[PDB]
Amino acid sequence: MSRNLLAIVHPILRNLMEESGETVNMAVLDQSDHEAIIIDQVQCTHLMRMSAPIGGKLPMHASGAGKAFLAQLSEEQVTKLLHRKGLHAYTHATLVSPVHLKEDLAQTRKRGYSFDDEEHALGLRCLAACIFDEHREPFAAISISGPISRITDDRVTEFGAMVIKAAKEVTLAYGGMR
Amino acid sequence: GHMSRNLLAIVHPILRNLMEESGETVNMAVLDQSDHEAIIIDQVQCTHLMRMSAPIGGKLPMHASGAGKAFLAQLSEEQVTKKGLHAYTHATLVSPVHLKEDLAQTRKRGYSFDDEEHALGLRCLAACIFDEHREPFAAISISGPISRITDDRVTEFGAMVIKAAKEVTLAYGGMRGS
Repeated sequence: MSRNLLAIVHPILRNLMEESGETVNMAVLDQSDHEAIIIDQVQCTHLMRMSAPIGGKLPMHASGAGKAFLAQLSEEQVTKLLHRKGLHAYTHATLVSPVHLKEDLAQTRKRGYSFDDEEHALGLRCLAACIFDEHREPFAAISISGPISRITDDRVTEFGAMVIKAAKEVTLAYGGMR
Repeated sequence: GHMSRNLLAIVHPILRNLMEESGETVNMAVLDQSDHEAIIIDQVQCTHLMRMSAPIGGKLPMHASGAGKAFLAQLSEEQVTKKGLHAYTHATLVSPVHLKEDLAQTRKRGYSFDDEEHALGLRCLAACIFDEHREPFAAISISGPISRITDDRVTEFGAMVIKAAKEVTLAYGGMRGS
């Protein structure tokens, strides 16, 4: 993430907010703890909504942005990170088993989006996809984050499609200007 | 009754203490006497990712919010009986029989209760604040997701907002015109 890049990304976020009806975030990876740090955001206008602050951190194993990044790493890499960092249980849905988490990451790669299903906070869902540089390194993720009351089970795939398309547009934007 | 920044400053700790105890966003709204609306004039947000975050200057509908119905409950049955009510949700009380019965109950329990009548997944509990002439001018509400404001919590939350509104009433009486 750059600055004239940040400037192109921003209207992509605004349009995604409008299209999804939910708050949208972009985050970069903390290489120390593998938390995702929120560096930009466009909130929706719903009274009830996701409103984490800029510079706020989303958990490695338990957020959309966290798991989107984690999904890009190898089996061993993730085995080592889990061995180090542990799997704090935020909620009763948090994936605190390595086999369960690893399965979820495999599925994340297969479908093109991560899905936080009240793993970070009760009532909270997020869908996220990474943004890639010329080395296929994930250098950013976009997430759509909102209440289970609106991000309903029948909408998850549709929401996943929307975040895929958004993350794609930024990857292409970076490709074009770099 | 008249709220100034100075008075908001004086009562702020009560709102902050209420956000802390309830873990939810606390709002203070005033009744516009000309246009019969409830206008948010202060707020202490909770730190949850997912929370209620209406803007300052935001309006909460009369028939369909905690603050609104807390104001309506202060009126005589004739005053309420005396034009089409918007349905925000399937739960919005648009039938005058139903509305009046809810206001009846509000007066008996000491607090209003918006149960997804304004927005799906949003609950609020509120009670009025009174000036030196015992006239209702403001209301304090606790507002948050049905995920956290669960059925086992509604009465307890009601009690918290009665006690808070009373403390605002007391503080106002002593600091009137500040």
